[PDB]
Amino acid sequence: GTENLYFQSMGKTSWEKGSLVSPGGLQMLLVKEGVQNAKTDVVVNSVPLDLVLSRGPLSKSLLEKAGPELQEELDTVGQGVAVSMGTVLKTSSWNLDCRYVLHVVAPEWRNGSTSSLKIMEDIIRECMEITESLSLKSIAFPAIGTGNLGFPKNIFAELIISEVFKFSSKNQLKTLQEVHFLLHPSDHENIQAFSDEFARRAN
Ligand SMILES: Nc1ncnc2c1ncn2[C@@H]1O[C@H](COP(=O)(O)OP(=O)(O)OC[C@H]2O[C@H](O)[C@H](O)[C@@H]2O)[C@@H](O)[C@H]1O
Repeated sequence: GTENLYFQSMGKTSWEKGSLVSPGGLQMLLVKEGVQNAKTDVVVNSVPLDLVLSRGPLSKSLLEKAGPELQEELDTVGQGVAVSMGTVLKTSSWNLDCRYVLHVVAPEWRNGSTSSLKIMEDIIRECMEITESLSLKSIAFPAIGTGNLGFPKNIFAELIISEVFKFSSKNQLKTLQEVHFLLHPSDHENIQAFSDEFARRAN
């Protein structure tokens, strides 16, 4: 579709549809759209420890589109469990076009803490594992961590893309076929970072 970005080839004289396929067959797509318009089976949201969905711009976009039930169901899920760093909570999608939202408590950059890298990578891995376990086909990651949590966008781009490759190399997948990277149309920094990394991988 028209929301599928291209990336410029490293030689600069060509442009390629924003699509990369791992050797194992897992497809990654560069998509320019609001997370609120995602149509994958799963969409990933980053949330604080207290699970309030109206504090960050990403989550707030999801809340407004989905309706107040998203906050209500999230709070329901969180009641029985001790919510901590890295926890993933699943809800239904309400007025969103996806089937499930995976709400993740993502870490602060903390000046490039190695702890934060590891935690973010493991969140990303886990969300894909969950998606496969639910027998679902596709998952959309927006650029979680790159706003209030302060992950540099170039570093986040290579982090998530490398994790998707790694996950694909280590797993035989029965249903998970697509990972979409959802970039907000005005987030020119993320669009560049993700495009640059696709160019590198393709070369
Ligand atoms: N509607 C959208 N669609 C797609 N991407 C978006 C959208 N809106 C913003 N972005 C991009 O979404 C990315 C992330 O922006 P943030 O919402 O700050 O999430 P964080 O993971 O950094 O952490 C902040 C939250 O977590 C902490 O617990 C705080 O309490 C907050 O609740 C940015 O690159 C935006 O450009």
